[PDB]
Amino acid sequence: VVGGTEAQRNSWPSQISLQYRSGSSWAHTCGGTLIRQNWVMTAAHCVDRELTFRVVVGEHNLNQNDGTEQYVGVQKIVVHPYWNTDDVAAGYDIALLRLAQSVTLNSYVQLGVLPRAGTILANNSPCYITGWGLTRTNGQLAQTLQQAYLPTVDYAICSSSSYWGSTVKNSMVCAGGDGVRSGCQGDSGGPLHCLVNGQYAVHGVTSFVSRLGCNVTRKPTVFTRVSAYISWINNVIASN
Ligand SMILES: [Ca+2]
Ligand SMILES: [Cl-]
Repeated sequence: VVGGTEAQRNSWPSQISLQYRSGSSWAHTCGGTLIRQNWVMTAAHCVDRELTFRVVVGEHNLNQNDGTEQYVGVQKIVVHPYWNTDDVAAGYDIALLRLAQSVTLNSYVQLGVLPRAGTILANNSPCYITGWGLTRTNGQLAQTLQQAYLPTVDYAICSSSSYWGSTVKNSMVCAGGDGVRSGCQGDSGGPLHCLVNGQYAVHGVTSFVSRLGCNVTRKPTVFTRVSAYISWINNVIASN
């Protein structure tokens, strides 16, 4: 997250860190949202590589013992069947991970609430992106979870020529684009949390930013629209 602030330890308890085995260590690569005690929602592009993955729930600082972490291996991966790694603009950037164990819930570990199917936020709806992604374009990952306030940009504006044009689809949510704050590499797969009727719900799965930079004016961060996949998610969990 570029232009973010440090999140309070218990603000976003559904946020997880998706990590891969690297030598004799683990490295964060993407975020995710805990949606069942044994299921995580992330971006399909985060699991394109055939690596060993684990999820960390109750994580706050990637480099220090928080005293709240639960480490769980990824036992099964179900990527959306229409995802194509060489066509992120087509959408479908979503995947579900079944965990080897069911995590224990507490104030640092809770399920993410999803929006009702088909819900579309009005332009300029207030949301926060959270993640440990780069804090500057071509920078480094954050040590502590960051949050940035990114208002939505509706489809009509987002798909206009000066914004994302034909790249953005109605199956995506755009947010931000002020040139100061945004998601960045390493935030992919994580949540876009938006307050609706007094409750936050996870409306987006971070998918992509501009090749010209994370924080670029009129290139809002683009997320997979969770509300376009409610039936898909329910169907995967029920058959797995
Ligand atoms: Ca930690
Ligand atoms: Cl949360």
